[PDB]
Amino acid sequence: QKRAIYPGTFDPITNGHIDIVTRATQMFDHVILAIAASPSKKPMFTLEERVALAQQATAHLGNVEVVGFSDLMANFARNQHATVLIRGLRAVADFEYEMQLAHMNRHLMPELESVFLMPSKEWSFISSSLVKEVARHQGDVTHFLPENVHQALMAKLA
Amino acid sequence: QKRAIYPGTFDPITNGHIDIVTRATQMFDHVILAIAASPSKKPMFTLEERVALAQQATAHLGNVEVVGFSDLMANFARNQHATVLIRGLRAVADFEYEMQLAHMNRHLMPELESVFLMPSKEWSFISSSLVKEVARHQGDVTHFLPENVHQALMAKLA
Amino acid sequence: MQKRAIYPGTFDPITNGHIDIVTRATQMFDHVILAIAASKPMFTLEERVALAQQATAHLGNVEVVGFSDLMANFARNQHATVLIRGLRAVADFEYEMQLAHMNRHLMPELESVFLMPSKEWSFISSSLVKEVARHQGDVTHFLPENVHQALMAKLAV
Amino acid sequence: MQKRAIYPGTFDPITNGHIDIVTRATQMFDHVILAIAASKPMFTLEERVALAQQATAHLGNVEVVGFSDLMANFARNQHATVLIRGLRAVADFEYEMQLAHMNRHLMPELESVFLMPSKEWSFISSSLVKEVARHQGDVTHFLPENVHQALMAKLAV
Amino acid sequence: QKRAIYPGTFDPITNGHIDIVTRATQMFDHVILAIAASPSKKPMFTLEERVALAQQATAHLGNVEVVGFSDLMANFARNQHATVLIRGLRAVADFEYEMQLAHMNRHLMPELESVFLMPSKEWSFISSSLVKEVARHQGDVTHFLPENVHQALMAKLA
Amino acid sequence: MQKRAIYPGTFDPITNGHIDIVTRATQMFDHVILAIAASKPMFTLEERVALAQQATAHLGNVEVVGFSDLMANFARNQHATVLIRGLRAVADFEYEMQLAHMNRHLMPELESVFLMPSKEWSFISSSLVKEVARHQGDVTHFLPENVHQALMAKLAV
Ligand SMILES: COc1ccc2[nH]c(C)cc2c1
Ligand SMILES: COc1ccc2[nH]c(C)cc2c1
Ligand SMILES: COc1ccc2[nH]c(C)cc2c1
Ligand SMILES: COc1ccc2[nH]c(C)cc2c1
Ligand SMILES: COc1ccc2[nH]c(C)cc2c1
Ligand SMILES: COc1ccc2[nH]c(C)cc2c1
Repeated sequence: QKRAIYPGTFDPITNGHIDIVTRATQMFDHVILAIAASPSKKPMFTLEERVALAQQATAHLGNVEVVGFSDLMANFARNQHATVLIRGLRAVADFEYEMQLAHMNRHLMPELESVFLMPSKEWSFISSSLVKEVARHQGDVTHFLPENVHQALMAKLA
Repeated sequence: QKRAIYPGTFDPITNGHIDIVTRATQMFDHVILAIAASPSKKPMFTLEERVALAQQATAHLGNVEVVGFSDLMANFARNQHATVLIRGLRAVADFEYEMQLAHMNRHLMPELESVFLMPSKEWSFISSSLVKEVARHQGDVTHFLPENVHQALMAKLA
Repeated sequence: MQKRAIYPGTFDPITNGHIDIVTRATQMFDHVILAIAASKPMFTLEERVALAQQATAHLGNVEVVGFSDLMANFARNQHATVLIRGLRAVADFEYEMQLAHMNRHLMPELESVFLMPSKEWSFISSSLVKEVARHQGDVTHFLPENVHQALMAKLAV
Repeated sequence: MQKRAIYPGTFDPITNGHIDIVTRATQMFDHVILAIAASKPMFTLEERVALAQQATAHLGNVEVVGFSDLMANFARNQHATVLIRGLRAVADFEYEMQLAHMNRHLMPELESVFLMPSKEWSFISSSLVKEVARHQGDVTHFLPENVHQALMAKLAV
Repeated sequence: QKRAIYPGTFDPITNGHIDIVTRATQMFDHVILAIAASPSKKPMFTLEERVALAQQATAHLGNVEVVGFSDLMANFARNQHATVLIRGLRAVADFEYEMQLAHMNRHLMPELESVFLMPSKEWSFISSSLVKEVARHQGDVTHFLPENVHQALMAKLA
Repeated sequence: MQKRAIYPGTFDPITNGHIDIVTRATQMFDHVILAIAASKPMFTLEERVALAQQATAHLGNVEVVGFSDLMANFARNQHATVLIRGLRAVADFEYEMQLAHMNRHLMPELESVFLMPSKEWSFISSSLVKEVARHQGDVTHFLPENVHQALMAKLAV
């Protein structure tokens, strides 16, 4: 049983995130989608909201477990008995900061291997931040979000 | 009549912005310099201030129209009957975020073509943020701003 | 208000990415010159011109021409005031900025405009397509039908 | 749950950076094929395979094989569903993203996975090592002992 | 007597900073480690705290002088009679912003030459921000900080 | 307190960007060696040295020398403790970081220092200048007078 963790702020989870976690489940026996509380980022949705949205959005994937956490990433991964940490790679600025995080996590937990997946071309130019920005100005983001997430984002901004 | 829109926060408009809008007017019949309210960015100048500064700074360009807006970019462009969106390209981090915005705008308004211009070497290393930072510490920024803007920035910080 | 734009490249061979860019250019400017450089291409200049002409024949305001001068020199003699460049990724951007500053030095009245291809074509180039096809990979999706036929014939011999 | 992964490259010659990557891969996947491309290398394909075999003999689930097809074609015929790529810096990232989208077009069932080397090996490549050694620089730290011996012999003649 | 200035926010000073300033002292007769007040960055440590930490962390380097400042960088460098400004280069996003700052400083003080040093591989993936983030979640950062700084960071977060 | 710095490159030919960098170096360090690598240049090593000498003769503390060893080996034998590199754009930065870590491995006592050229020269290189000039573009602004004369003569034949 190979266990992988897919951590992030997921504020909110997008179709880009869904693509990454789906490809993770095709590679590893069990995938933990781990939502960081991230108070420093002032998330639009609470951790409880983000967990519920991701749970509904991944219910069709049998080997996904959605969990919220505030611990240090490396500690949470060890405590989940994960040996693989999944991250999606979008742009150069993401890549460089991801290298930093990966080298720090390797110092904290050497047996946790960071692996990067590339999203579909369809999602390679979207982010949670960009979708929220469009929605803040009432633009149509139905294409970029799971149905349940779109409703919740519309409701939140209403 | 080809109509182009040059959107941005313009907080405040710099000589780099003046260079871009000038080259836009040499290419398209009518250029709308569109100032986004951008409350999330906490602009130093109000939208009304930024519009007045840009109006004075572009008065010598006959086919520039300065307008403020809070709508979604794509909607404002459609409502202005613009089919070209101008953006200046400065650095790598700008380029990647501009690609995101352009692909999102293309989803929202497919007939709005995003085109990028390269500023003069003189302005390729300045930004509104950098000029404000120098001025906050009382450094001489006369070279980087239109006369009216420099006065207003000096007055604002006084 | 009648702008002449030039879209230069080697187009060895022209891809759907090039077709995307030139199509966007024709919706923006009155006349677009698709300019094919004479200089070790897989296809000859005459082949590259003929392929590009057939692939753009449906665009009424495209003119396909070959050139061997410095691009700026040809643009000047063609009375172009707009230079079309497609931007795919960071790597192009950095090299295109260099070329844009050189071209502005050589011909100040030629404005470089950077267009963005569809996500569908943002990761391809003529060189990658040729390499994949040379090594028995499927590139049908990335090329006009006429180019695909010509590429298969070229690789068969 | 028994994943077959392929780690392709020219490995001319295999470095400690490659050893780092393939070692990480073997801790993640059941079987890893270290696939050496036939195509102007300093070492012949037979030399490169023998060097890589000796340098990975301690890894029980590594299989070193040569191939001359398109990488995706070989991966398909090997029933690999995971493609291992090492990421050193921004420059690789940009080119690897291109290749990853092409490989997904060619073989959708092959997932590209990017691994990160130790800081120790993040700035080296086979080409840089060869260039330094060719010009009388010390590269002992960057190579397996067997490769170091073979490189010295090659440069002596 | 060649005088160099190594400016930054140093919130807090890391082993990466120590590496850079050490290599600066091997190249120039006198190095001023200059700590910017940086109120816009909301530093975790006060300027007085950051100065004291850096002073203790560099006490073994005889030709380092630690000073705090709120002036414009170029003015402070001129007033220190420095003709070399040291900056460490970590990642692409740093590099581009450093080019901006260097070209602005060259406009403000042409005789102040900006020079960039590359940190050891050991520190090329750490930053003050990343260390603080790990420590906020109680992760072990002993490896990345001078002893006195680690204690102060532990105490601050306690 | 008497630092010896080396500024290595191919300088084929030396440009105003190189002159900018070496001038900045001489204002920082006591002695600067402009080191020209022997290795398919447009100008011979003897031409490149003579061109660089004339273009820097006004700088009293510059020494122009040719070398064929590994750059680090030559720097060691010259008792240089400072390595001068010019940084133009992101692309250089990424490759220079690689080289800097290799050079630190080869000669730990050689510190790499990166200088920034004027905005005027931030987009040029010897290769771009040669390519533009080869294709009948004006490069007078980017070169010392003596180099411009020599480049015209070289391209005439
Ligand atoms: C739970 O939230 C976080 C947020 C940022 C984080 N960075 C690292 C290294 C661990 C971590 C955990
Ligand atoms: C008027 O202000 C804005 C600010 C950011 C924006 N992003 C997009 C896609 C549209 C928009 C409008
Ligand atoms: C960016 O400007 C240029 C300069 C020279 C060029 N040659 C070709 C074939 C395309 C091109 C574009
Ligand atoms: C990223 O995918 C590829 C494609 C072709 C390839 N050839 C070799 C030798 C390695 C490789 C990797
Ligand atoms: C003392 O603090 C600062 C902070 C940012 C700064 N930028 C520039 C150009 C000078 C300066 C000084
Ligand atoms: C960055 O370090 C190096 C290494 C080898 C080098 N060769 C030449 C001609 C310049 C140079 C610089």
